[PDB]
Amino acid sequence: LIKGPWTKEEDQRVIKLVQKYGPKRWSVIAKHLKGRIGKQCRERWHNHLNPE
Ligand code: NA
Repeated sequence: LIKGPWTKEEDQRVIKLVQKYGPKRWSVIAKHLKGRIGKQCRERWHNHLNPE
């Protein structure tokens, strides 16, 4: 599956998964999110959820 814009639910899940696995292991994190691959989760984290 392929998803477009991120939902608030997805964002919250990414936050919880990063807490569990660390801001890495993106492939593992992505396995829990339907329609998302590792790089998408990585970019969402660095650009939107935890910006510098
Ligand atoms: Na996925």
